[PDB]
Amino acid sequence: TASWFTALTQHGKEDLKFPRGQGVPINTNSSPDDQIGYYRRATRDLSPRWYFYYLGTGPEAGLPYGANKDGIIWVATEGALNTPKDHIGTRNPANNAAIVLQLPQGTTLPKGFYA
Amino acid sequence: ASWFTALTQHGKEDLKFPRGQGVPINTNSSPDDQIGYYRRATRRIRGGKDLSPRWYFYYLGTGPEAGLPYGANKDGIIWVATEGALNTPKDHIGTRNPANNAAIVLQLPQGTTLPKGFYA
Amino acid sequence: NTASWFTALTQHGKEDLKFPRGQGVPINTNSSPDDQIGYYRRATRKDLSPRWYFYYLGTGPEAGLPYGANKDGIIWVATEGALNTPKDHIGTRNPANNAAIVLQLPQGTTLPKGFYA
Amino acid sequence: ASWFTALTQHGKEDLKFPRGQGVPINTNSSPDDQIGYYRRAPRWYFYYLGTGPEAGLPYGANKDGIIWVATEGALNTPKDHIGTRAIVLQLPQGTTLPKGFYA
Ligand SMILES: [Zn+2]
Ligand SMILES: [Zn+2]
Ligand SMILES: [Zn+2]
Ligand SMILES: [Zn+2]
Repeated sequence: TASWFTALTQHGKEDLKFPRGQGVPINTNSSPDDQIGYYRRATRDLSPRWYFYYLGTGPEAGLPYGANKDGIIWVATEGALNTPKDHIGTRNPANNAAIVLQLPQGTTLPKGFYA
Repeated sequence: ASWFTALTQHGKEDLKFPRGQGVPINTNSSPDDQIGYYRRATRRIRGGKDLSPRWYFYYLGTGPEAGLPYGANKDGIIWVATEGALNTPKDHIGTRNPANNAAIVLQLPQGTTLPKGFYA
Repeated sequence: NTASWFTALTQHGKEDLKFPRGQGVPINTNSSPDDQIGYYRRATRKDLSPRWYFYYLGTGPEAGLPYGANKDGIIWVATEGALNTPKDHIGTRNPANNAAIVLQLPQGTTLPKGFYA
Repeated sequence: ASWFTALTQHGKEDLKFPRGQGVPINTNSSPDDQIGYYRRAPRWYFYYLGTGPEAGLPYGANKDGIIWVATEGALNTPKDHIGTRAIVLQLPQGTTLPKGFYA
């Protein structure tokens, strides 16, 4: 599969993390109930790259929201529904290019993350 | 493909706009170009299920339904048009390169009456 | 058509394209003031809205026309301080190597009816 | 295979920048990434350090047709996460450009 958004690149030691309510990329064409998913760390070492996938999609579709697993953090905006977002799924690189991952301003990023 | 991202339908209500609303915002287009159709594309998850439909906007005379004139009744096709726009084919805008170029986020003027389950 | 560095100016109205002297050269920040001179060539493909493509002086389909030469479908533009020399170091665009640059005109450029930027 | 438009060379004075200046503006990039090189073909294409046709070249390598630029605070690391894809080559207001270069 492939993430619908671009990657947040890690530069320092601090892994990616977000306070509750923040972290979900901006996607004005999706419902408020969809604003829930996870970031997955992919290390090639190199600069770690965290790719966002909606709940129930991506390499960790079977995991419930909040399932503790290394390289997987969870985010959910106030008002989302704990349901698999099958109607979004993942992106196909041959069909769609990645969306520039943007976050609402006032979002707290760790040292070494920029958006 | 469409120049704009799809309006996904999260409810039972199909997409519809009052006259004068519904045309996406595109700064690289003239007022004579603010007219076109939305086309519904429905898919199935086949999870042991009809997924939420997505509506793609295409300009008049472009896209899959490039031959349909304005106002043409057809299932899965609705028509939007800003006042002052011209009822002519618009090949100078045409369609988009999906995986080659980029998709434009479908925006609408503040105050556009969106049905339930549509967001922008 | 397409062989130009810039996107087209589409004529949505009846009036042909024209500019007052000193206007009409597309914004190209990485180019000398001596380069700000060239012409627009109308391309027509029921008829569709005509599309006007910009080519620098001494380039494009009319690379042999001197500046100011009268020819239907060719209007001339030039910014204050441009040299009347062929811009051979700029040339045309190869769509296989470079994409077109969105045509932008300075704020306050006088445009005829049916021309937008 | 660059990201920014090339700085066209008008004349024969090759492209060069003082220390701290020369890196094109990229709002989609971190301050640690503001380092790279320009490759000549004439046009000068910018490539972030470790990407493009001269990826394996270390910063400061003295090869013909390659100049090095870097912003204050940048890290001498390969910027592979940026890679190679246009974007108008935009420099901060006040960048000392040689004769025959315009931005
Ligand atoms: Zn949705
Ligand atoms: Zn138009
Ligand atoms: Zn020049
Ligand atoms: Zn970076």
